[PDB]
Amino acid sequence: HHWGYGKHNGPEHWHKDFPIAKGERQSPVDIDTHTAKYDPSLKPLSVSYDQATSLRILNNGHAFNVEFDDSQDKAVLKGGPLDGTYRLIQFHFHWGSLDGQGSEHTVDKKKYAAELHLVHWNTKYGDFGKAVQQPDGLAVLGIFLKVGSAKPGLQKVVDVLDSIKTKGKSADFTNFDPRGLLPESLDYWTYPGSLTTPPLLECVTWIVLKEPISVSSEQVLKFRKLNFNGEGEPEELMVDNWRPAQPLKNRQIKASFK
Ligand SMILES: NS(=O)(=O)c1ccc(Nc2ncnc(Cl)c2[N+](=O)[O-])cc1
Ligand SMILES: [Zn+2]
Repeated sequence: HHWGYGKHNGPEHWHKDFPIAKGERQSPVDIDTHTAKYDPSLKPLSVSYDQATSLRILNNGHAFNVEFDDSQDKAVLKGGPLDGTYRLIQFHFHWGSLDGQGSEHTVDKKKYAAELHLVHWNTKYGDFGKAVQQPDGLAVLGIFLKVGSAKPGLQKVVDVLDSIKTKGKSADFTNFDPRGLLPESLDYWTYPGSLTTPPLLECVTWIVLKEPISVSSEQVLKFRKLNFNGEGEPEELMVDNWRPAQPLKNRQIKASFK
């Protein structure tokens, strides 16, 4: 009976195995755009993905991860609200059973169809496992998806999904360029938060882009054909794998833009 997204094991049950679920800096949150203060001391975000080396893609029974070789100084995030240098390790998405829901962060209570999380760890901690034990260990770049025009840079991911339908399947996935998933503008909101799945560690500087990317109805439909279950088990569609907004408590969301 491990955690997941259903009635019996979904977000509202997680605190029993993971008591930090009811912590002081949990994610995601609603971003109230009127209350986020513009901070002229914030820097432009620096996203340097030209040398990113993807290795594999994995269905882990909760989402799919595109994993990167983070053994060398390649794909890094810096500037913005960050001190120092954070190295890309993986990305994944959260999405809905319908276009009206699926994101984890919301914007003035608006839910997007999906949300992409590019996950990076602070190089001052040597690796991801050590980094997740620190309050400034991770920087997650969140990008909203809406349904409209197709995103050509996503199609390579969409096409491999039918090869990792069920929990525990993986496939080599080299030469994928995550620059093709970024919107034009790097305007963002930032706040201190946590992982949005167990173990729900309070180790993340969240950077949430204001500009969503558009994906087609056919692309998001293929996300929804994934399975939470493993091969030879009764089919449970991988949909609604998002955590709802959590209490903001004693936090300020900052805006990089007027
Ligand atoms: N949804 S989120 O907040 O972006 C988020 C949530 C959980 C994780 N967990 C991990 N991510 C990468 N590798 C490992 Cl090895 C783990 N892990 O902890 O298993 C990463 C990102
Ligand atoms: Zn995530």
